[PDB]
Amino acid sequence: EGAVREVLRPLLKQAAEKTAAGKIVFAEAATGTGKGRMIASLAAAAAIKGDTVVVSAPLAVTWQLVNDMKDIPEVRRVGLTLSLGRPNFISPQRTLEWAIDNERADLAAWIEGGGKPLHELCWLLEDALLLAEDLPADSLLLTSEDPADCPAQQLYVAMRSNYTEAGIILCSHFMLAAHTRMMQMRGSLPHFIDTLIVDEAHLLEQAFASVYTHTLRLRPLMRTIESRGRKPALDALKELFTQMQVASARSTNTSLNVPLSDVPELIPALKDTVKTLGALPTKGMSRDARSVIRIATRAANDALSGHSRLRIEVTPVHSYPMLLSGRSNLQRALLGLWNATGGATLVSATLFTTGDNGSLTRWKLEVPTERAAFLPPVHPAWTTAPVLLHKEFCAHEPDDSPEWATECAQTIQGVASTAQGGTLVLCTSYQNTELLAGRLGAALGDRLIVQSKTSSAATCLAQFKAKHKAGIRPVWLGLGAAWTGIDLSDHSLPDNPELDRLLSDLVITRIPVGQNRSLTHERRTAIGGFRIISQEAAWHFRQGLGRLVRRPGVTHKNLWVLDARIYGGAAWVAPFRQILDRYK
Repeated sequence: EGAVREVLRPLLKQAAEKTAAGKIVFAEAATGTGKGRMIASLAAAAAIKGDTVVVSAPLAVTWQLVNDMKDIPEVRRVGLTLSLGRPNFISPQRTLEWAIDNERADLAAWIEGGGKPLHELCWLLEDALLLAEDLPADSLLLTSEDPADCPAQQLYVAMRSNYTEAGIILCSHFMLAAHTRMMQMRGSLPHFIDTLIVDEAHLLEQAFASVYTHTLRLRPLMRTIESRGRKPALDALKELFTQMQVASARSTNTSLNVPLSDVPELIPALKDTVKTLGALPTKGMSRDARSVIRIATRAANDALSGHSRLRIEVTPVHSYPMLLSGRSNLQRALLGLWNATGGATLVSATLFTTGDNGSLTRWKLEVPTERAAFLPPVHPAWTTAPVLLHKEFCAHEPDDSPEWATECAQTIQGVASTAQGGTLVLCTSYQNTELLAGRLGAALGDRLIVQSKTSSAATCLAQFKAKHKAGIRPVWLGLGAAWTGIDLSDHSLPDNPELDRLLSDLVITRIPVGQNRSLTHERRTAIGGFRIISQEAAWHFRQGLGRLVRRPGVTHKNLWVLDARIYGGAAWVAPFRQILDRYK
C-alpha cells in the first residue's frame, strides 16, 4: 500500500473506498505519476479480503505491473497469475499469409523472425497491431483448432499448464472482452469478478469492439477450399464475392457502414455459403483448414443476424476482398461485464473530457450512472512547466491541398531548424502525410521518417529511437497511433530526466477532428449531435499532446500547434484553446 507516490495517495483512498462500496470509479491520473503502484495497492487490498481480483491491463504494460504487484508480500501469500487466453495470440501462419498478399513487409518480417516482443511472450496480438493497424484480428487469432506444432499454439499450451487459480488474475483487455462475450452467448475467468482494476481504460472500449468484429476474407478461404462439395462451396463464395461489388459501386462511398436491410443483394449468397461451407467434410480436412472454415462460417452467420452493420472491400478499390460485420451497440456486452462486477477502478491518463466530466467515457463503456463515480483529476504542474507553447501556425486552413501542404511544410522546416532534437509532427490523414512528406523531404533526408501503411508506427518509432541514439535530429511525420500509445521517453537515462532531446518538439498540424471511425462513436454522434464529435476530437487532442511530457523533471520541450482554425477565432475551437491556455 505504501508504494504509491505522495500526490496519488488521496485518489487511491477514495477509489479503494468506493470500489468496496461497489461503485465504478473513474480515476484519471496523468502519465508519469506511478499509477502502477496504486494498481498494486488496490489489487492486493481487494485480494486480502478474499474476493476475486481481476486487473485488466494492456499486455504491453503487464510486465511493469507484475513488477509493481509482487513487491506486496500479500500478493505472495495469495497467488498472482496471468490469464493468457488465445485471444492474446495471432496465428503466425495466417498472419504471415495475410501480410504477404497485403504487402505489409514489416508484419511478414516480424512473423518470420519469430514474432518476438517489440516463458517469453511472442506472437502477441498487441505487437501485431503496432505493426498493422487494420489487422483483421478475428480471422487471424489463435483458436482451439490450430495445429499442436504451431508455435503460438504450443506457447499458449505451455502457459495454460502454468495457470493456477489464484487471488489476483492479470488480464489483457482482449481477454476480458472475449470472456464477457463468451458468457453472453451461453444464454477461463471468474464468472463474477468481485473487484476489477482496468489500467488504460480508454482502450477497453475498442477491445470490446474488436471482439465483436467478424471479417470474411474470401481469397485465403477460396484457396483453402482448394474433395466433395468443391463446386458448391467455391461457387457460393464466388457469388458472395460478386454481390459484394453491387454495393461497392452503389454506395456513395465504400466506407459508410450500412445494415443488412439497406443492402439485400448479399442476403442469398450468405445463406448459401453458411450451408455450403458447413457441408464440407471435417474428416478429410487438415486441422488448420478447420480454423479458416470455422471463422469464415462464424463471420457469415454474424452477417445474416439480428444486430450488425456491414462494410465491404472489393474490386478496384481494395485488392484484398473482405466483408466486415460489427455491432454498433455494445450495451448488452458491457452491462454483462458490469453486472458481474462488484466494484471497479477505471484508471487512465485520459478518462475525462474537461475537468471531471466522465460523461462521454461513461457512455462509451456503458457504465450505469447509479454506479459511476468521477474522482477529481491528478495533473501536477510539470505536465506544463517544461513545455513552451509557441504562436506561429500554417495560416492556410488545413484542407488537404497542395497549397496548405507547401506552407505547412515551410513552417515545419522552420521548426526543424530551431529543433534541438526529436520532432513529432502529428497529422490526421494518410494524404496529409503523403503531401507533407513529398514537399518536406527535399530539405530533409536521413532525418525525415514518413509514416505509411507500409511503414508501421512501430517501425517509425524504432527508427526515431535509433536516429536519436546516433545523433541525427529526426523529424517524424506521425499518424494514427502516434497520438496515442507511443512512448517517446528516452529509455536509456531513466535515472535522470536531464535534457531529453528524443522528443523536444511536438507539432500538431491539424485538430484531430473525426479520427474515430468506430461504429459505436458513429451511433453516439447520431444520437447526441456534434457536441460529442467535439468531445471525441478534444479527447484525441489531449492524447496527442500527452506524447510530449512523459515523467516528472523534463526540460526544454516545445509545443507547436499549426492549425489555422485555432487562431482564426471561431467558436467550435473553444475547448481546444481552453486546453491550450493551460500552457506557456
